[PDB]
Amino acid sequence: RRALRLGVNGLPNSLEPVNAISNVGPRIVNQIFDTLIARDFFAKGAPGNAIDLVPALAESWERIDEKSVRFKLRQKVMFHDGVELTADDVAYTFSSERLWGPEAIKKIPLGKSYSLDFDEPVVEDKYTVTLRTKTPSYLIETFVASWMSRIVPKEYYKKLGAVDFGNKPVGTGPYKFVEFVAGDRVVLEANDAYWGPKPTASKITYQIVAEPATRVAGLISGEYDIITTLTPDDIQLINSYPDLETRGTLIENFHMFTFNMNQEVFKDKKLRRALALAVNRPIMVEALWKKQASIPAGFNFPNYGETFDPKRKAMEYNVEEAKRLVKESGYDGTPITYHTMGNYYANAMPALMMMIEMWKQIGVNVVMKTYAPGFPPDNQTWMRNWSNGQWMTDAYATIVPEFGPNGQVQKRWGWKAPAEFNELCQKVTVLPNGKERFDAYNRMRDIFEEEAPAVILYQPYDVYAARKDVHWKPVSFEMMEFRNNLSFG
Ligand SMILES: O=P(O)(O[C@@H]1[C@@H](O)[C@@H](O)CO[C@H]1O)O[C@@H]1[C@@H](CO)O[C@@](CO)(O[C@H]2O[C@H](CO)[C@H](O)[C@@H](O)[C@H]2O)[C@H]1O
Repeated sequence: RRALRLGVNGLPNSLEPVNAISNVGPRIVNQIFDTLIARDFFAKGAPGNAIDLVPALAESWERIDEKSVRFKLRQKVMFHDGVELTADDVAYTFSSERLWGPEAIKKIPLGKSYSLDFDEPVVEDKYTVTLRTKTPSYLIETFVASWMSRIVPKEYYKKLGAVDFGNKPVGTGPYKFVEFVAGDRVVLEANDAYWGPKPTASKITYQIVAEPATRVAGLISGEYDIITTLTPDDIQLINSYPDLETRGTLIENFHMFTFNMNQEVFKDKKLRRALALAVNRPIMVEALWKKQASIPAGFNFPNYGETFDPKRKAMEYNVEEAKRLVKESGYDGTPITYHTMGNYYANAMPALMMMIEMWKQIGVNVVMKTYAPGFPPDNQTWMRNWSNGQWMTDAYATIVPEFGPNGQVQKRWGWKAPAEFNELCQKVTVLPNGKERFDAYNRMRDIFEEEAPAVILYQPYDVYAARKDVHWKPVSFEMMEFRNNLSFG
């Protein structure tokens, strides 16, 4: 079998499933682990954007009450170390001790915030586990299909510990772990004891090539089979090669810039909203994205389904109001730092370059500050770029896990969110779908735009480039799927 060589924008600091949640982690962890329920992006001939939930580690599942889902596990499934997967492994993945409990903050810092109001799971037998919540939650199934729900082995994980497990992971996935050289590569080999769609590559190498130019030149050479995180400006050149092509898709993610509200200059919404109101997103989509990116109407995405508002007005663009807000704010004229990790996010640097000029024309002076892969101290950062993968078929993620009263934007970044925002966050968690929940999400979307804790830029069009003899198609998520989606020749 052929060894797959990948040229990537970055690598996660840990291969622990939850700690790996990023634009760079899922493409690796999806090969090491499996979930109970899997999303089949290619269901009913869809171009890698289907929302259909299929059985994976769980052969079948059933909803008992408004707060619990039972899982009937697939039998004789093995972890890479040779240990058999049981209800105890699933119970440990969703346990207080490891994920959502107070003691889990040392293992997985974002576990509690990204999790549902979980209760300790119920093991019924070797292949039967009930996942439950303390309060009603109709979000169990979507969470179970997410990047939060990759099954870890209890015994091996407990022996090693979260930090050590992240450097030497063991899962049930189609690709076992081989080696991890920080700031260099991640090597995975074919797991031929795999239960499902069998591995087609003998090995997979995730090689970091931080500079997109070096990455393209690498594919042309040809050092790599598939390269990630390109810009639609790379389409013309790559496609002009007979053996090469680009493969792109709009991903269920949004690029953004956020503030450190612990800093005196960003304590008031005045300057934050002024920066948001000066952002001309349509020219950014023309200049940098060549029409390929999508501008959402606020914290609203179609993957929310019943909680998506298609009648929602576009985010306000008002240069004159922005000027007024800068003047009303306490902003003196002191340069404000904007932190970026080169081009970890596609078009990160050209986007900031454009925005610095937009902000200059409103009275704000913004300065670029770059940081090497792996982040500066919180107190040393003012403005910074970020992204949020909308990991649920509901509006809960990411407005609640990231911007909620138990989330990192308020607790770590110091956003003094209005009481009304936090109250609605509690309702949407517990309530079923209806007018109350729909309007609750809409008022939160209105509060988010008024407060400006973060400024949504656009939905990036993910651009990959591969060798034509490598048959792989992208999915509408910040991950790569190779299950029934990888062949050579
Ligand atoms: O990749 P991100 O956009 O990940 C998002 C998540 O933060 C979450 O909001 C849900 O959607 C995802 O898209 O952002 C990175 C974030 C993730 O940990 O932290 C940053 C900050 O610099 O990157 C660090 O973590 C990475 C993972 O270990 C990364 O490999 C590393 O280079 C770090 O800098 C951010 O880019």
